[PDB]
Amino acid sequence: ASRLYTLVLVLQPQRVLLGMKKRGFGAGRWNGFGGKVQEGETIEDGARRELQEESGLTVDALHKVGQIVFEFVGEPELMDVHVFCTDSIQGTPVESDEMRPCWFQLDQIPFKDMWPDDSYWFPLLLQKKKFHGYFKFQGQDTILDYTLREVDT
Ligand SMILES: Nc1nc(NC2CC2)cc(-c2cccc(Cl)c2Cl)n1
Repeated sequence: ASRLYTLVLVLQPQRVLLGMKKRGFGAGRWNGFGGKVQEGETIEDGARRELQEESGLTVDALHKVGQIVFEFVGEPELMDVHVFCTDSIQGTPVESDEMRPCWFQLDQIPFKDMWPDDSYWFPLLLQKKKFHGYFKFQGQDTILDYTLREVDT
């Protein structure tokens, strides 16, 4: 059993857009835009919806770059996160209060205040790779094990 999620990274050559989650699961961490995919909606439609809802941005196209499965030890349900990137945004970020948006220079990505897994997979988005990942967590802060299967693009 798994629950499906999306994550969208607005990635330009000089910078990336991240959001800080203000409350709920992952509050206090910079991340892409995303959330749970709903019954009856395709993964890409859910990615677009979450991007709109959280940042007020629409996009012409999304591109799939990766999938990551997360296991929390002791919990039966896996998280299955589909990761997309875009540089085709319409509008300018609108600050919700699920997320606080902020652009970051690519050599100033705030890894210490991101989910720990991002330190492993996020550089793959800069390194011309698509990937499938699996991370075993013990609580929220501790990676016990991970795997990454990567292909150069
Ligand atoms: N970068 C990153 N890393 C994550 N690490 C998993 C241990 C939590 C989870 C998420 C994420 C993605 C989409 C929706 C939601 Cl709720 C989340 Cl939490 N993002």
